[PDB]
Amino acid sequence: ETLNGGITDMLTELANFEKNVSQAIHKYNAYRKAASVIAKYPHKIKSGAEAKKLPGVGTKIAEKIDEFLATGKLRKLEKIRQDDTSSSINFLTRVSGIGPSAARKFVDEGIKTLEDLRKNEDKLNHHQRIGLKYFGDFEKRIPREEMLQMQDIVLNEVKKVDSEYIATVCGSFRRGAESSGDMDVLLTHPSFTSESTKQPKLLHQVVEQLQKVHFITDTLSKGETKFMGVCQLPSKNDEKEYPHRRIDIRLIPKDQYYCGVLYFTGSDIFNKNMRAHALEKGFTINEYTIRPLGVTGVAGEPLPVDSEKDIFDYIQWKYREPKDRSE
DNA sequence: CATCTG
DNA sequence: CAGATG
Ligand SMILES: [Mg+2]
Ligand code: NA
Ligand code: NA
Repeated sequence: ETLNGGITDMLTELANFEKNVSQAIHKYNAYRKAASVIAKYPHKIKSGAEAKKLPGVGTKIAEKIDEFLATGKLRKLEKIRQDDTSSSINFLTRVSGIGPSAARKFVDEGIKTLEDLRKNEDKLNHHQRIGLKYFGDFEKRIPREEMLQMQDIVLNEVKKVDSEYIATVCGSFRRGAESSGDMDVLLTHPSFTSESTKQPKLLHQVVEQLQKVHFITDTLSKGETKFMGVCQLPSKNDEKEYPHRRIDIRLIPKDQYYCGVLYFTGSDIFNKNMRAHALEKGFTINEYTIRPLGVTGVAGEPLPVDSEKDIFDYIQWKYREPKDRSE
């Protein structure tokens, strides 16, 4: 946790770089388990050879750890922290919609910058376009003080369109957090489920409304169950308008709301532990359901959940207010 | 995993 | 349809 920090970090840099610049998935994937194992490792890795000793730890990584341990640095690491090529790929990628893949093309075309992008607004696709347009706003965290207003907003519109809607804002916002990075609303309706054959309108009608009233500004992607967009709190009495914020809306069949809701609320850490315990308690958990774990090895059959309560109960656990779902 | 591009 | 993104 700090005993092998630098090690795990450099390894991180290293891995990262393989996947993103080079297309080195194998290698990349290599650095990964390695930093993972050295991570769990209990003592102070005083040397390469010592580390080698670990699974996932071969000759090259060892060699690396050595140089690093021997000197406060790594050449290759330093060669990579320079190379404008490597750097550009790390940056272009900050643009929502631009992945590595793309980040590569652009560079090999000479687009290595924000300006490069603007000038070449043509090569960019819609999502990337927006992405570009809101670069700044996209990076700005979301203070709960807005979050509350936002939520206040979605909730009132979802309601008006249908009394039967059930909206929920998950995420860290849901978990207490003072600021979040994007709004994520869970959504269901009684009239939509596991079996029930579809109802796209279920998702579209609302989406509409939100943009009706102008909360939704752009559309990144809008499928029949997942909508990815841009929103923004109405700038009051002109002087101070709000940043544009990322937001996603997802339709969920009423029969798996809470698991989805539970799940989305996180944290990851709250998850696993929740997951792991459920396993003990003779169960199974994932995004949509909870299943009584048979003995023959495994087994399914969606136990019935009417609230986050119904879940905990199942695994016979202490109901956790969203706040305390931290770890 | 769902959506989009081309 | 593969392949990319979030
Ligand atoms: Mg968040
Ligand atoms: Na990106
Ligand atoms: Na292939």
